[PDB]
Amino acid sequence: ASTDYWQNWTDGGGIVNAVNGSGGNYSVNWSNTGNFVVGKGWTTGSPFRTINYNAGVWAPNGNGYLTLYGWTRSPLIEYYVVDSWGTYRPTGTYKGTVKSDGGTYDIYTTTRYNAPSIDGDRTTFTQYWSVRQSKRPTGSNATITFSNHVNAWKSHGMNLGSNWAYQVMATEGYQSSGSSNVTVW
Repeated sequence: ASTDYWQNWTDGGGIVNAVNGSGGNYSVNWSNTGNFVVGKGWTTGSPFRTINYNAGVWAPNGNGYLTLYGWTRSPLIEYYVVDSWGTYRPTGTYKGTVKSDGGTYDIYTTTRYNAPSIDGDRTTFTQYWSVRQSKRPTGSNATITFSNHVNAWKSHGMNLGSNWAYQVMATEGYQSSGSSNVTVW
């Protein structure tokens, strides 16, 4: 089922070379970056979507995340289902775990302050995380049964907004270099 959204954002730091590839495919070559988020997915997220991806290349050189990534408004939430990462495993306030798609994920919340949102405002907002406890193998088809995360998050008072923004399978990087090549459907 096809993606209709191209997420390609950089804070401008270093070099973030994103290729909007065929269909749900994209790749990113980055170097000496600030923060950036690139991915393919859907203009409107769903708590029911089953995201399929195949990360043919997951090669962060330093800090990057291979993560479902999206936003809601009402409330404003930036959320993650992190399947793999580079040198740094992201965490926050531990809530519990959720088992989904043969992985165990820790559930975290963080808050961002003085931080740009989807909507451009430098503001405050909460992040919801599922972060796999160990890195998911990459290079084969993988599913993120997002509903599992949604249900688990709900159980920990992490309610998503009623207004769904985009929902992408993303490469996010912080202060790093690397390569990714990911296909999403």
